[PDB]
Amino acid sequence: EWQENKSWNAHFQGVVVLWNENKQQGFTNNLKRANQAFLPASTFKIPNSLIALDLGVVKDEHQVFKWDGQTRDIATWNRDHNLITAMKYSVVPVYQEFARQIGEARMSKMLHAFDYGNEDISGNVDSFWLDGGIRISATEQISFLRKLYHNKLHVSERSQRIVKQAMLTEANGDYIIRAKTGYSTRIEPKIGWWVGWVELDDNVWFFAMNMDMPTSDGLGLRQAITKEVLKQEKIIP
Amino acid sequence: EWQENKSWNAHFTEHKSQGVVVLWNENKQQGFTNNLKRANQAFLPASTFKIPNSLIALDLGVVKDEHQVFKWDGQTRDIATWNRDHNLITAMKYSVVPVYQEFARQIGEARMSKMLHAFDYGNESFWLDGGIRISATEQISFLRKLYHNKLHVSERSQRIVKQAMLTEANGDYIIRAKTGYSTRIEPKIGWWVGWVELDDNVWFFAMNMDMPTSDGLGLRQAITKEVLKQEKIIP
Ligand SMILES: *C(=O)N1C[C@H](NOS(=O)(=O)O)CC[C@H]1C(N)=O
Ligand SMILES: *C(=O)N1C[C@H](NOS(=O)(=O)O)CC[C@H]1C(N)=O
Repeated sequence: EWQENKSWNAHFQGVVVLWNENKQQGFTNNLKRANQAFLPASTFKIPNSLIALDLGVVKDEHQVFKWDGQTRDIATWNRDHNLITAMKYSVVPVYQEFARQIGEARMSKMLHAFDYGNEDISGNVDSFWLDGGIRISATEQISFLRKLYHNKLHVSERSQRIVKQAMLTEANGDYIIRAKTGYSTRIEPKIGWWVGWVELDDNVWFFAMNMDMPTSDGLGLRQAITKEVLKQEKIIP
Repeated sequence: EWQENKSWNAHFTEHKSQGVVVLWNENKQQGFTNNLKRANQAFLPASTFKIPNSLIALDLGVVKDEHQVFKWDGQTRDIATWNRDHNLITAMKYSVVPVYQEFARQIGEARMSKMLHAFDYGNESFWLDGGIRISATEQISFLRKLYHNKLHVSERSQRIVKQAMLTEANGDYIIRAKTGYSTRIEPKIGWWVGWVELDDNVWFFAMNMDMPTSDGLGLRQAITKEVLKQEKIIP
């Protein structure tokens, strides 16, 4: 079952989707948007990373991808990266290289096995997640993460553990968050994503949210509105 | 290259205690401590032994994974959080001795001994009232092997124990570590060992300190972070 709970509309426009792993129930503020597919954008770094590691395009979390020297918009982009940092600073050029070397045939094969969204890579092999034909909703995101969480994707366990390490966002004595932000820019309607999960001592709560993002301004709200939902729901303090 | 820094003693002095922190700059392969002698004095590992113990239990299959549930034996102990079911993640977080005691009995003395020798861990419930001793400088040497997946256990066993050691993370650093409290033999001391991952570097640390009562326990982490701040490692 799924409860719709419109009170979180207050903290917003967009949708927040929770799955209670133990109880095996869901929660959202908009059943219908929860099922509306969008461009994944940088949340594509999760399955890109999984595929790059399983195929050995990436050796491990330590391998250095060296800055090509050309200076791009985001300053954190313009240095050397490994997988941990590339993922922290959402470094597109690193992941483009990954996509090229994966190739179009292996990429779609992998996406079909992951049952990822609409499973469709039309557009450029190095930007389809931004402006090609790929589409995934919040509930499709959760569904993918659930599998990632349990090591049941059709890639090695090792590859699964490394990406979840690279997904590390926050941890304290209350909870651990593993997640990835995204910001769909090239194609309407512009939207900001956050998806991942929060680990508790004796449960795990999966989450996917997106919201309208007409401006670069509101990016902080992806975390802040999701966290406000998590408190009202007393999942975190 | 080791460098002795007496200024850190004021972080100990400030709470009327004494102790050592040892720091290791992985990129530069340089160490730093406030007390060279105590750096290399060997103490009972106490709960920091949960590190090699966890590694060994996983590599052998005594623990199958971080979700395997170790149920409470129903005997009520005085850490309240121990009186519940646990997995590897929680048992490490709440430092749950009777789960780890089960691990050790199942590992057994032969296999334990030969695994610790392969780890080059310490000297040649023993971690708490008995035999094994290790120094803060040796904890770091052991942790560095772990960090690099260089121990004689599977890569997998090393990644699960590192996941289990996760203590703190934010946009500035990740800390993976383990606290300990040696209470049975003099001198009663507290420990915190582990490391800090930055974007560009990792800093390993190992600290111990006189701990006559459980009241100063918080100082293990606090004095350590006071030292990390002084050296511009965290904000
Ligand atoms: C991913 O969506 N992108 C890469 C980069 N980081 O976005 S994030 O803050 O959500 O991680 C900039 C936005 C976007 C892009 N323009 O490619
Ligand atoms: C380990 O040193 N111990 C188990 C438990 N944890 O304390 S910790 O926070 O220092 O790790 C209580 C004290 C100690 C013990 N007596 O075994």
